[PDB]
Amino acid sequence: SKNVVIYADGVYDMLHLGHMKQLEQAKKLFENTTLIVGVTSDNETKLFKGQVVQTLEERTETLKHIRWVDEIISPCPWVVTPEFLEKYKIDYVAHDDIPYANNQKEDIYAWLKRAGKFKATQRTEGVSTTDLIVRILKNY
Amino acid sequence: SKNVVIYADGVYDMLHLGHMKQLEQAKKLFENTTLIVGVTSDNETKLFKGQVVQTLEERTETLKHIRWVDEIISPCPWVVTPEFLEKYKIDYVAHDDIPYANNQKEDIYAWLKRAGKFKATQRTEGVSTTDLIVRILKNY
Ligand SMILES: C[N+](C)(C)CCOP(=O)([O-])OP(=O)(O)OC[C@H]1O[C@@H](n2ccc(N)nc2=O)[C@H](O)[C@@H]1O
Ligand SMILES: C[N+](C)(C)CCOP(=O)([O-])OP(=O)(O)OC[C@H]1O[C@@H](n2ccc(N)nc2=O)[C@H](O)[C@@H]1O
Repeated sequence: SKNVVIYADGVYDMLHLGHMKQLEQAKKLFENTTLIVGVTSDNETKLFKGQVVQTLEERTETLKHIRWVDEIISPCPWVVTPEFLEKYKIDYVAHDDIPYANNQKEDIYAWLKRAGKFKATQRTEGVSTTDLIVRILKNY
Repeated sequence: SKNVVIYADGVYDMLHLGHMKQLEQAKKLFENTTLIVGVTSDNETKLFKGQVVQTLEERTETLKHIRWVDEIISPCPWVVTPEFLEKYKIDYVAHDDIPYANNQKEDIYAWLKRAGKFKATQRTEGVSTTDLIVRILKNY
């Protein structure tokens, strides 16, 4: 079976079980794959989404320890472009199907879905690190 | 080159970059290895070391997402025994060389070092999750 290149981009801040299960999902979209993972720059993340906890260096080094990750682009661009897919020869982009707004686009993954190049992944809730301190705030 | 079986046991609570680098170290002790990772039971950990944050189920599922881990024993025994090595055909046990007391033994890894069956790993400090909330406690 031919090898399919999947691109999962994210902030991947303070990596937790939900991200791990997503990367596993992406990696496992086709029998034979290369999972490329893009990590967002500290500047852009703080500019578009909000406060990041770990630096690009820290978020990128952890991804290096995860079984499903084949290559990392660090830092990665914010909006996937068609020129970006040809450059890294990506066949599919993987992320959750919840639309992801920009400021000029409502979805940012829209064109990938219309082109067939979007493989939706699912989220794991309640397993975040912030959620675990909330759990620790049950011994006091 | 023959395959060497390495056994790294730990609590592995709230897995962080130090544990990842240790497991990478153990896995990479010999060109060809099987890394077995033992995870300590919730009861025993709370009984010998102290309060654990995540449950055995939670600590074990994360280890499943780490590139260097080949097999998991969950739960694992507290003190490595000679019968335990023959059972899982472990050639070497990996952990930091800091002696690890019991209540009746001063080191617990002592006999493995005297027998040559101990491969020391190094720690990574300052990268723990508790350390990262301390870092977050710099925006208020
Ligand atoms: C536009 N980008 C790509 C530059 C940034 C978008 O990336 P993000 O904002 O989705 O960042 P993120 O790190 O929260 O998500 C990374 C990946 O983990 C998945 N994720 C996140 C949290 C969670 N509980 N479960 C998951 O499966 C998200 O669906 C996403 O596919
Ligand atoms: C006697 N046991 C084996 C049952 C429990 C001993 O295991 P532990 O108490 O060392 O638990 P732990 O989870 O803190 O350590 C797991 C592994 O990660 C390594 N570790 C831990 C913290 C850190 N900053 N750097 C590391 O390299 C430790 O040396 C150990 O080799």
